[PDB]
Amino acid sequence: APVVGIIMGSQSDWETMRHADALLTELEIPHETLIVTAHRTPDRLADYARTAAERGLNVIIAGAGGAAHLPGMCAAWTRLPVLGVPVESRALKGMDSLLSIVQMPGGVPVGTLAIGASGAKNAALLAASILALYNPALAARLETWRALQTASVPNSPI
Amino acid sequence: SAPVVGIIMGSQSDWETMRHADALLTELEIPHETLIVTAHRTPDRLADYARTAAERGLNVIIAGAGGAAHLPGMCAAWTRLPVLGVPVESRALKGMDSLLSIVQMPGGVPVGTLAIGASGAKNAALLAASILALYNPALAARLETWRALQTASVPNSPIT
Amino acid sequence: APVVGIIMGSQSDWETMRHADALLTELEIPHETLIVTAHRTPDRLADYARTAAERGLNVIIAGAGGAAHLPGMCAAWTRLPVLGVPVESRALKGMDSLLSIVQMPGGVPVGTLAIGASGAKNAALLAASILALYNPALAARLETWRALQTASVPNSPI
Amino acid sequence: SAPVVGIIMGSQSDWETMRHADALLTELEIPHETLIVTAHRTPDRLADYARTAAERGLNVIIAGAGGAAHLPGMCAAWTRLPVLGVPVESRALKGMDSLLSIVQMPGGVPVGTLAIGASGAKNAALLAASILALYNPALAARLETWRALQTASVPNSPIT
Amino acid sequence: SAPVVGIIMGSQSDWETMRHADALLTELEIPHETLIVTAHRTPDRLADYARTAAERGLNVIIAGAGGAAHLPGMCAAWTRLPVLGVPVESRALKGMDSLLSIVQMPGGVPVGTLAIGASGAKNAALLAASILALYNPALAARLETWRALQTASVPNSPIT
Amino acid sequence: APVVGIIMGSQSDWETMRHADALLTELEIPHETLIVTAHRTPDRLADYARTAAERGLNVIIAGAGGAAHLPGMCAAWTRLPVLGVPVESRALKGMDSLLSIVQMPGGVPVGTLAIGASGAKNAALLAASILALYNPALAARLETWRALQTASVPNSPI
Amino acid sequence: SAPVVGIIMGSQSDWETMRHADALLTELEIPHETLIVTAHRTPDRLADYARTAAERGLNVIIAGAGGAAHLPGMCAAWTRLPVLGVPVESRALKGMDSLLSIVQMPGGVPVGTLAIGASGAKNAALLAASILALYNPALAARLETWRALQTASVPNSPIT
Amino acid sequence: APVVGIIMGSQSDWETMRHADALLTELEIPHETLIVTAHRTPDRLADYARTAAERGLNVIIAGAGGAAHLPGMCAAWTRLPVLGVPVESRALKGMDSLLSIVQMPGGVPVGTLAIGASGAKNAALLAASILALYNPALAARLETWRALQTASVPNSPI
Repeated sequence: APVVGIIMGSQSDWETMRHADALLTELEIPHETLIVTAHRTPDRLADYARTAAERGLNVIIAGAGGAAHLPGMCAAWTRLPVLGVPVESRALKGMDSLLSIVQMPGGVPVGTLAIGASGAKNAALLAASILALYNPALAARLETWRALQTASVPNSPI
Repeated sequence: SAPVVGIIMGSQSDWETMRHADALLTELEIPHETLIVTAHRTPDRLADYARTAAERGLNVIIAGAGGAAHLPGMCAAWTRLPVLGVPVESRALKGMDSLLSIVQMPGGVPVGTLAIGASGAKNAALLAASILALYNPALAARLETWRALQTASVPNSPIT
Repeated sequence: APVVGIIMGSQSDWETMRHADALLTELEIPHETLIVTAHRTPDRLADYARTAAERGLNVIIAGAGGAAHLPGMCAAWTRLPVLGVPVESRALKGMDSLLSIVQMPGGVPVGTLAIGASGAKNAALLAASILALYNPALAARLETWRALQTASVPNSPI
Repeated sequence: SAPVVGIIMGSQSDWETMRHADALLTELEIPHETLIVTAHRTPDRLADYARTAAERGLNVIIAGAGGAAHLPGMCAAWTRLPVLGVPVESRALKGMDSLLSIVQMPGGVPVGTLAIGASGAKNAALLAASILALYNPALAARLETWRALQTASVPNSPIT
Repeated sequence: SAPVVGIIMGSQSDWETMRHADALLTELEIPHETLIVTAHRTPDRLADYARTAAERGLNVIIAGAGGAAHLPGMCAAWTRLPVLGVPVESRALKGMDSLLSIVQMPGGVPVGTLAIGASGAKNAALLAASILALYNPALAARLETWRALQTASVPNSPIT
Repeated sequence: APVVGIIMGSQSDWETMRHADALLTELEIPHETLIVTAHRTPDRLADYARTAAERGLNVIIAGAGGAAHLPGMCAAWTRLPVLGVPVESRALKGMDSLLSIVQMPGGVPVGTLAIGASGAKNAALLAASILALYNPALAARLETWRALQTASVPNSPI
Repeated sequence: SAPVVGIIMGSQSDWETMRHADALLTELEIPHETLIVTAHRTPDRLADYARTAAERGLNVIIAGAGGAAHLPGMCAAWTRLPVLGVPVESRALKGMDSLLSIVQMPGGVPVGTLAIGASGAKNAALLAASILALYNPALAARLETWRALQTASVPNSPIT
Repeated sequence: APVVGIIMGSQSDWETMRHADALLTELEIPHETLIVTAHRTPDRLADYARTAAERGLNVIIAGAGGAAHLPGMCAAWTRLPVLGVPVESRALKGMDSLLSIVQMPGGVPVGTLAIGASGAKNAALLAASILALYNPALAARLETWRALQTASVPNSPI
């Protein structure tokens, strides 16, 4: 049963959000990966977010670009931690994505990651760090992952 | 006297801006309602408001919000009515976050966006009036008079 | 007889504004699609805007980029609703387009849509939503269009 | 004493900025007129002003506006005279909307743009003077004297 | 009563912002510590704090900084715990430098970033609470009550 | 003898400044086109600007990108009108170019045109409009040029 | 007591910022001169100052300017000495024009750029001190002591 | 023995930082070129910076992109002058790089150069100008380098 949900507004976002999916798979974290759009399927979004906790989800990772409302509206309907990935937009390079996700008024948080692929990977890692607080086997796998990241850095450029 | 325009905003702090929309609709004698609806703290209230707007007889919705401003966009997701968005000026980013959060809607769900701040609130009311005037001759006459007086009221030179 | 006018400053804008044209055609809304430039044909613009209402136009959709003055000057000469599409510019990616269209001082409104193709499509949809207020057959077609948009969203990425 | 420069602005609020252009033309003894012309509220007034400027004997137009600042650009569309644009500082976006709305003219219709705010108004007057000085020897002499005094007036060190 | 959240900031000037995180953790009865740790002036203090956080029993770190804001990112480099970052508003660039310095972490080392300023500090505390509530039923109940009261406290219309 | 000088900091700027050169040629305005860099040939710049008037130049058009100082420093050394063209830079797309040219403190003006090719063309046109004030034959050719620009705009997109 | 650092600025208004560089050099007992040199109003003064700096015994130049800030860059064009640039905060664009005008030097002519405003002025002095300390042991000792006291002066927690 | 250290966070930065390496080689300045990342090898960074002076380094040139912390954290651990090169990032074109490097609060300086290749070249030149203060042979070679830069500028575009 999934403990993280990865959701995104459209197929075009998958180029970005696949990096989150891959990282959860590497760390062997059960998850579901779905399309949910705030603007085109608002009722789907409401149902998804409001039932997330009772379905056993622990963390939601949401990616969107442009006027990016998916993470914020997800957080409006759930008490679960919601992590937001600004997807790079064509004209404004994800600056619109970033501001529309991170600038949540007080009371309804979205933990926001970097624009683009880096943010998708880091949303998965941040989700893993949250789950590791109460899953010792995963905490060990995450320690190994971070140790390998550090150890594998070369000493000089090629 | 049933409302044909709804003015909605996320907070009392938004009223400082949205009051200009309210005043202009009153000036033009357009029946309206003015409410607080917040996308993030009352999302079910927003869904209900937007999805029943047409059946309640609303023709246009004017929505104002600042920061990560999601109220206009989520309103438009739930209604076929035209939704006009007013970016409310934010403290740190001067409404640039408000503007981009509102205007940059992906294709399929429009929000007609006006200027940051009081100017945008006034123009949202005027744009709503222009829409209503298409099928209300008396209002069309009031609006043309309003625009004509605006033009006639412009002085020819500045006061030193 | 056209009830929406789509106008743009140059042939290069057509790559963007064709999305508005296509959407009005899909919804079977009679329209005209023309080149009118604020800076190179200002008298053409004045004549077009000031006679729009008496020609039977209900809404004008205007696209321009850079120092984008076409929507604002159109609105100066007509009481019809004017919708503005910021066309993506080469250097500043339509940020100049966006600010020069949306930041109208109070008294003369332009309802502004997103930079680029999305904005062109949405200007046509917003025009349709305006016309639907007093055209029941169109209102039904627009409802169908929005219902299909919502219903056709897949549940997961490929 | 017929004007050779026209200073135009959209509103009385612009005068706080454009007064610096007016003062500098007066200092240099350049005959000018100072008027309010708004692109959006008096578009026919603007068309008439711009299209008759050359025949009225104007040589240069200095135009100031803020926000979606269209006055300089639309002026240039209707005249062959050089048009200089002053971006007036706006409240929310600090004149960045003013600047981009003025300077980013597509090829074919120029506006020579100066700095945001009072500095730009002063420099628009000085640039106009530089243009006129090309075919007015007395003014050329006054302008060179003005620039020379500017340079000579710079102190060698700051006051603590 | 041992702390499970650490709130850290680079300077006393940051406290004006970070106090909102501290207040909210107290409201929700979450044991925490509040400290000054600066990335640039006490880098060894930061390394020691971050690398011992987990063994000291901390579950979440909330870090605030402005300008070239490196404290959250360098904290995350030294710990496996979730690190939440609060961009503190800077004088010249209004926290845009703070925001980009914090949120734009390269892949491999996450910082969950909140809004510029007081809103972000409040939300960092709430996000930390949401994380802790996953494995603390009493806190989960307090947090749901908190969110429910927030929603219920929203008025239906503005005060004119 | 040249009455307009077109100067630029490097060969890479020519892709942009060639549009100014072409326009002056079309209008049959005698000009010179040169490389002068503020940062690498500062003494060349000082000599060029300070002798411009006595050499018979009427207007200088200066293009530069990045920290773009060429127009401003030219204006510091001459009483002639100086027109500045922000050249599009690789990273910041000429926003650095634009701000470093247009934001001249009061006392030393640079008339600034748009980023890129449009600005180069318009600097040449603005120079022509200045010269036309006291050259009737050129004024007529410029009127013809502007009339053709206006007249040649098509009525609809292809 | 001959100066080894020159602090230059375009205007008296810049002194509010550049005074912080002056104070720090004095604290560290580094002989210096503090002058007004403007790129646009005294370009020959600037050329002479920069091109004679090395022969006059200067080792480092600290230059501050705002807006279209050309003083640091043009200084570096005329000298082989290291030139450090301080972006002075501008009214409209908050020093973003100052920053980009200074830091974005094309390859071949460097300006080492510091933060917008007072922080940058202080750091320009400290960076100059770091450069001089490479070949002055007494100053190297004073600078290490200065940095050590900075670190030791950081409190462990904020004052509520 | 190296007197300048060039460090960067990853292999992808080498495309940029190679310009610094080439310039130091041209001026015959002994240097070392290494990978050190603030976020993935923070202990490596601490050791590198804190021992730099005693190893005989005089200047450190550090390049990083995105949330770019490498130069600032290097400066935190050394009294040596640290020069920072903002590497161009994919989405925000190095504006994030630039602000996260240059906006150091008072007390810990980083001398910042332009975004990208230009900044890498100039960091090497600025390092050379620092070293030239107390190395006469290098000072002469740097004078020659700058003289050739100035002298080799063509008089007109091709």
